[PDB]
Amino acid sequence: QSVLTQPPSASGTPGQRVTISCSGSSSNIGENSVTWYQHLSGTAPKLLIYEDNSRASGVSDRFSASKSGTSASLAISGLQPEDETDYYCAAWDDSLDVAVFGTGTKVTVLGQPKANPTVTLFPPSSEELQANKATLVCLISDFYPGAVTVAWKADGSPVKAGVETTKPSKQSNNKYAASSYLSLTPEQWKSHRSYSCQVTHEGSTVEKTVAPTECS
Amino acid sequence: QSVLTQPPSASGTPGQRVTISCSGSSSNIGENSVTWYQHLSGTAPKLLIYEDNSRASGVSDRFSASKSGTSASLAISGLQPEDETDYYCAAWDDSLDVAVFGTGTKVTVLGQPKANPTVTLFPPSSEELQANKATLVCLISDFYPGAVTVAWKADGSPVKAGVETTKPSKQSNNKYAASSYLSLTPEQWKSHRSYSCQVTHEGSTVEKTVAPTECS
Repeated sequence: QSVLTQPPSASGTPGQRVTISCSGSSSNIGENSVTWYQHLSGTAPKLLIYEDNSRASGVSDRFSASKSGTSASLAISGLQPEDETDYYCAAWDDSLDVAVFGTGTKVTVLGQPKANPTVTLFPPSSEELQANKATLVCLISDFYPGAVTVAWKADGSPVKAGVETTKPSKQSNNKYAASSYLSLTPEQWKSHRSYSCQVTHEGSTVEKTVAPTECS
Repeated sequence: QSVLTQPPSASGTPGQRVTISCSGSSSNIGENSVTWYQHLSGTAPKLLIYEDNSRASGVSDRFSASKSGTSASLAISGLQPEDETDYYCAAWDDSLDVAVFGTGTKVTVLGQPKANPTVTLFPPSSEELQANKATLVCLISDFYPGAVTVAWKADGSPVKAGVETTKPSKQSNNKYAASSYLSLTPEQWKSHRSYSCQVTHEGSTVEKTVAPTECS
């Protein structure tokens, strides 16, 4: 669907001042009031910032928001461990006239050298194609902090549906690891010219492409 | 949070029928339309119904809604195991002059069936080897419950060194997915006859095998 864009991750060293930005449009962010939440897995969308600029209750003087055009930003001014959570922004869309959401940002209290993903994409193998099935995999490893955004395109038009993306987990090296896969029909696969995976990580945006090649 | 009053939980079993309630005031539910969202801990809410009764694109017929008077009801007919998430109502508020959000309701699918994992083993891509590098991926998807035990074997013995295994995460269908990889020299790769990935899901075990190359 069409959402409000936010980086996968934002972060810095303790005490440091970080800020999660969030971009929308003409019809939402820049016409309505951005609301900001703190989420984390285990029922808790705790509202943080209402009416753009205003702080909820039990809301640390540490947080404050803004709003330029079609953009808004939440800056946590004094990074504490208690901050590493998911942050979400939301605005009303008078065009769709439904509440439009941010894709979330994870703030990590950066305890180690930032590292970018090593994106390795794989096409379906033969004894899989031989089995009438074709699955692609975007191994994503050696990265920190542990939050990435993955998109898949099939001929340049991006595939939304069928993509499954693991949740990063600290490897043996302390660095993170994730995989995202797409399940196709051997026809569905040999019915495109190229298949690309696209991981974005704090600033870096790698991307791999693939295309069918074997006794076709 | 707390504003558009929803039952805090609802329980079912695959195939029942559940109805999430949604209670307002005249200035919101009474007067504007109700919108419903589905939330998957760590995703970003996806629109489920709009204009009180209409389905966003790609929403099952299992879902229907109604604005009773000042309250609205979302109903899951033939309840499924991927229906297990949080649900939210929303409405514009005439006086407050803002969008009011529901307190949330989380469904539970009482006893999902056991599902044994799909193992897909993958050999180094030509193009990963085209740069002297070989990684092996055992993808292990659509399994339930979530615990697995992966094991590598290079020529029937436990090539257990250079292997990272993800911690299982719950996908879009409330069925897990995990994936493990083996990283070896393009030599070390070709240095074997068979490389097998082994998965023990609940006393069961499927082992998949891969041999260095073939097919023109």
